[PDB]
Amino acid sequence: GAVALFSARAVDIEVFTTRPDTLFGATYLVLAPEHDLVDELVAASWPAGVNPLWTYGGGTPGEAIAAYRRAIAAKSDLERQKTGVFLGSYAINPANGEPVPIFIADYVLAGYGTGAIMAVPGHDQRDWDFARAFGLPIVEVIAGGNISESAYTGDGILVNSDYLNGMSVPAAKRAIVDRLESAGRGRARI
Ligand SMILES: CCOc1ccc(Cl)c2c1[B@-]1(O[C@@H]3[C@H](O1)[C@@H](COP(=O)([O-])[O-])O[C@H]3n1cnc3c(N)ncnc31)O[C@@H]2CN
Repeated sequence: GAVALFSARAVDIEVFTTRPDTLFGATYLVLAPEHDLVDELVAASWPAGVNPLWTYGGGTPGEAIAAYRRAIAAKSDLERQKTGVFLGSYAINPANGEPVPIFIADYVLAGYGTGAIMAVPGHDQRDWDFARAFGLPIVEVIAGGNISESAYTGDGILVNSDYLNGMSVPAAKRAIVDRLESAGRGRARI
Protein backbone atom coordinates (compact mmCIF):
# COMPACT_ATOMS: atom_id res chain seq x y z
CA GLY A 1 0.00 0.00 0.00
CA ALA A 2 0.79 3.70 0.20
CA VAL A 3 -0.43 6.81 1.94
CA ALA A 4 -0.42 10.07 0.02
CA LEU A 5 -1.43 13.67 0.63
CA PHE A 6 -3.68 15.74 -1.59
CA SER A 7 -3.58 19.45 -0.79
CA ALA A 8 -6.85 21.37 -0.58
CA ARG A 9 -6.78 23.84 -3.49
CA ALA A 10 -8.20 26.58 -1.26
CA VAL A 11 -5.40 21.52 4.59
CA ASP A 12 -4.03 18.10 3.52
CA ILE A 13 -6.22 15.09 2.84
CA GLU A 14 -4.42 11.79 3.46
CA VAL A 15 -5.56 8.84 1.36
CA PHE A 16 -4.67 5.17 1.62
CA THR A 17 -4.29 3.30 -1.67
CA THR A 18 -3.17 -0.17 -2.70
CA ARG A 19 -2.55 1.19 -6.24
CA PRO A 20 -0.27 4.24 -5.93
CA ASP A 21 0.87 3.45 -9.50
CA THR A 22 -2.53 4.80 -10.71
CA LEU A 23 -2.10 8.29 -9.21
CA PHE A 24 -2.20 10.07 -12.62
CA GLY A 25 -5.68 8.53 -13.06
CA ALA A 26 -7.12 9.85 -9.79
CA THR A 27 -9.88 12.17 -10.93
CA TYR A 28 -11.70 12.85 -7.63
CA LEU A 29 -11.41 12.25 -3.89
CA VAL A 30 -13.98 10.60 -1.64
CA LEU A 31 -14.13 11.03 2.13
CA ALA A 32 -16.25 9.05 4.57
CA PRO A 33 -19.36 11.10 5.44
CA GLU A 34 -18.12 11.34 9.04
CA HIS A 35 -14.54 12.33 8.11
CA ASP A 36 -13.29 15.16 10.39
CA LEU A 37 -12.16 17.40 7.50
CA VAL A 38 -15.52 17.42 5.70
CA ASP A 39 -16.97 20.39 7.62
CA GLU A 40 -13.65 22.29 7.03
CA LEU A 41 -13.70 21.62 3.28
CA VAL A 42 -17.38 22.38 2.62
CA ALA A 43 -17.76 25.47 0.39
CA ALA A 44 -20.21 28.27 1.23
CA SER A 45 -21.89 28.03 -2.20
CA TRP A 46 -22.00 25.75 -5.24
CA PRO A 47 -19.60 26.68 -8.04
CA ALA A 48 -21.26 28.01 -11.18
CA GLY A 49 -22.33 25.25 -13.56
CA VAL A 50 -22.32 22.44 -10.97
CA ASN A 51 -23.85 19.16 -12.14
CA PRO A 52 -27.22 18.81 -10.29
CA LEU A 53 -26.43 15.11 -9.67
CA TRP A 54 -23.63 16.28 -7.38
CA THR A 55 -25.67 18.49 -5.04
CA TYR A 56 -28.13 16.03 -3.41
CA GLY A 57 -30.83 18.62 -4.16
CA GLY A 58 -29.36 20.94 -1.51
CA GLY A 59 -29.30 24.72 -1.97
CA THR A 60 -25.80 24.94 -0.53
CA PRO A 61 -23.07 22.38 0.10
CA GLY A 62 -23.62 22.58 3.86
CA GLU A 63 -27.32 21.84 3.54
CA ALA A 64 -26.61 18.95 1.15
CA ILE A 65 -24.01 17.37 3.46
CA ALA A 66 -26.34 17.64 6.46
CA ALA A 67 -29.14 16.05 4.41
CA TYR A 68 -26.88 13.23 3.18
CA ARG A 69 -25.79 12.43 6.74
CA ARG A 70 -29.42 12.44 7.91
CA ALA A 71 -30.62 10.28 4.99
CA ILE A 72 -27.97 7.58 5.23
CA ALA A 73 -28.94 7.16 8.90
CA ALA A 74 -32.24 5.73 7.51
CA LYS A 75 -30.36 2.96 5.69
CA SER A 76 -30.25 -0.54 7.17
CA ASP A 77 -27.77 -3.41 6.95
CA LEU A 78 -29.70 -4.45 3.83
CA GLU A 79 -28.78 -1.26 1.95
CA ARG A 80 -25.17 -1.14 3.22
CA GLN A 81 -24.61 -4.68 1.90
CA LYS A 82 -23.40 4.60 -5.38
CA THR A 83 -24.56 7.87 -3.81
CA GLY A 84 -22.67 10.90 -2.57
CA VAL A 85 -22.38 14.67 -2.43
CA PHE A 86 -19.83 17.18 -3.78
CA LEU A 87 -18.32 19.36 -1.05
CA GLY A 88 -18.09 22.33 -3.44
CA SER A 89 -14.29 22.31 -3.17
CA TYR A 90 -11.24 20.82 -4.86
CA ALA A 91 -7.97 19.15 -3.95
CA ILE A 92 -4.78 19.06 -6.01
CA ASN A 93 -3.57 15.75 -7.40
CA PRO A 94 0.11 15.74 -6.45
CA ALA A 95 1.19 13.78 -9.55
CA ASN A 96 -0.25 16.07 -12.25
CA GLY A 97 -1.02 19.21 -10.24
CA GLU A 98 -4.63 19.10 -11.48
CA PRO A 99 -7.63 20.06 -9.37
CA VAL A 100 -9.97 17.20 -8.52
CA PRO A 101 -13.39 17.54 -6.89
CA ILE A 102 -13.91 16.30 -3.31
CA PHE A 103 -16.99 14.22 -2.41
CA ILE A 104 -18.36 12.35 0.56
CA ALA A 105 -19.95 8.98 -0.15
CA ASP A 106 -21.07 6.20 2.12
CA TYR A 107 -19.06 3.62 0.06
CA VAL A 108 -16.04 5.02 1.94
CA LEU A 109 -15.86 3.83 5.56
CA ALA A 110 -14.82 6.29 8.30
CA GLY A 111 -12.80 3.94 10.52
CA TYR A 112 -10.77 2.15 7.84
CA GLY A 113 -7.45 3.25 6.31
CA THR A 114 -7.44 7.05 6.59
CA GLY A 115 -11.20 7.34 5.98
CA ALA A 116 -10.46 8.82 2.55
CA ILE A 117 -9.65 7.46 -0.90
CA MET A 118 -8.35 8.69 -4.21
CA ALA A 119 -10.85 7.58 -6.83
CA VAL A 120 -9.44 5.99 -9.98
CA PRO A 121 -12.47 5.03 -12.08
CA GLY A 122 -10.30 3.54 -14.81
CA HIS A 123 -8.97 0.82 -12.50
CA ASP A 124 -11.27 0.37 -9.50
CA GLN A 125 -14.77 -0.82 -10.39
CA ARG A 126 -16.28 0.88 -7.32
CA ASP A 127 -14.91 4.20 -8.56
CA TRP A 128 -15.92 3.38 -12.15
CA ASP A 129 -19.50 2.87 -11.03
CA PHE A 130 -19.56 6.13 -9.04
CA ALA A 131 -17.96 8.07 -11.88
CA ARG A 132 -20.52 6.75 -14.37
CA ALA A 133 -23.40 7.67 -12.02
CA PHE A 134 -22.05 11.20 -11.42
CA GLY A 135 -20.46 12.02 -14.79
CA LEU A 136 -16.91 12.21 -13.46
CA PRO A 137 -13.84 11.75 -15.68
CA ILE A 138 -12.60 8.20 -16.31
CA VAL A 139 -8.93 8.06 -17.29
CA GLU A 140 -6.84 5.09 -18.38
CA VAL A 141 -3.39 4.87 -16.81
CA ILE A 142 -2.84 1.08 -17.02
CA ALA A 143 -3.01 -0.35 -20.56
CA GLY A 144 -4.46 -3.85 -20.76
CA GLY A 145 -8.24 -3.52 -20.67
CA ASN A 146 -11.08 -1.43 -22.02
CA ILE A 147 -12.15 1.31 -19.63
CA SER A 148 -15.20 2.14 -21.75
CA GLU A 149 -16.74 -1.17 -20.64
CA SER A 150 -15.37 -1.72 -17.11
CA ALA A 151 -12.52 -0.85 -14.78
CA TYR A 152 -9.31 -2.63 -15.73
CA THR A 153 -7.96 -4.11 -12.47
CA GLY A 154 -5.05 -6.24 -13.74
CA ASP A 155 -1.38 -5.83 -14.53
CA GLY A 156 -0.24 -3.82 -17.52
CA ILE A 157 1.82 -0.96 -18.83
CA LEU A 158 1.62 2.63 -17.62
CA VAL A 159 0.15 5.25 -19.96
CA ASN A 160 -0.86 8.91 -19.55
CA SER A 161 1.44 8.99 -16.50
CA ASP A 162 4.49 11.08 -17.50
CA TYR A 163 7.67 9.62 -15.86
CA LEU A 164 5.88 6.31 -15.18
CA ASN A 165 5.03 5.69 -18.86
CA GLY A 166 6.05 2.25 -20.15
CA MET A 167 6.58 0.76 -16.70
CA SER A 168 4.94 -2.36 -15.39
CA VAL A 169 2.58 -1.98 -12.44
CA PRO A 170 5.15 -3.20 -9.83
CA ALA A 171 7.84 -0.88 -11.24
CA ALA A 172 5.43 2.06 -11.33
CA LYS A 173 4.41 1.46 -7.69
CA ARG A 174 8.06 1.73 -6.64
CA ALA A 175 8.73 4.76 -8.86
CA ILE A 176 5.74 6.76 -7.63
CA VAL A 177 6.49 6.02 -3.96
CA ASP A 178 10.05 7.24 -4.58
CA ARG A 179 8.60 10.42 -6.06
CA LEU A 180 6.15 10.85 -3.16
CA GLU A 181 8.96 10.41 -0.64
CA SER A 182 11.27 12.85 -2.43
CA ALA A 183 8.48 15.46 -2.30
CA GLY A 184 7.57 14.60 1.31
CA ARG A 185 3.98 13.81 0.32
CA GLY A 186 3.63 10.06 0.90
CA ARG A 187 4.97 6.72 2.12
CA ALA A 188 4.79 3.05 1.30
CA ARG A 189 2.73 1.20 3.94
CA ILE A 190 1.83 -2.48 4.67
C1 LIG B 1 -9.02 -3.35 -2.73
C2 LIG B 1 -8.75 -2.77 -4.09
O1 LIG B 1 -8.36 -1.40 -3.97
C3 LIG B 1 -8.07 -0.64 -5.06
C4 LIG B 1 -8.05 -1.20 -6.35
C5 LIG B 1 -7.74 -0.45 -7.48
C6 LIG B 1 -7.46 0.90 -7.31
CL1 LIG B 1 -7.02 1.88 -8.72
C7 LIG B 1 -7.44 1.40 -6.04
C8 LIG B 1 -7.79 0.72 -4.90
B1 LIG B 1 -7.65 1.61 -3.69
O2 LIG B 1 -8.91 1.97 -3.05
C9 LIG B 1 -8.79 2.09 -1.63
C10 LIG B 1 -7.60 1.23 -1.32
O3 LIG B 1 -6.88 1.20 -2.55
C11 LIG B 1 -8.20 -0.13 -0.96
C12 LIG B 1 -7.74 -0.74 0.35
O4 LIG B 1 -8.39 -2.01 0.41
P1 LIG B 1 -7.77 -3.18 1.34
O5 LIG B 1 -8.86 -4.22 1.38
O6 LIG B 1 -7.51 -2.43 2.60
O7 LIG B 1 -6.52 -3.61 0.61
O8 LIG B 1 -9.62 0.06 -0.85
C13 LIG B 1 -9.96 1.45 -0.90
N1 LIG B 1 -10.11 2.06 0.45
C14 LIG B 1 -9.16 2.58 1.24
N2 LIG B 1 -9.70 3.08 2.37
C15 LIG B 1 -11.03 2.87 2.27
C16 LIG B 1 -12.11 3.17 3.10
N3 LIG B 1 -11.94 3.78 4.30
N4 LIG B 1 -13.34 2.82 2.67
C17 LIG B 1 -13.53 2.21 1.49
N5 LIG B 1 -12.52 1.91 0.67
C18 LIG B 1 -11.27 2.24 1.06
O9 LIG B 1 -7.04 2.83 -4.17
C19 LIG B 1 -7.33 2.77 -5.55
C20 LIG B 1 -8.21 3.82 -6.15
N6 LIG B 1 -9.51 3.49 -5.55
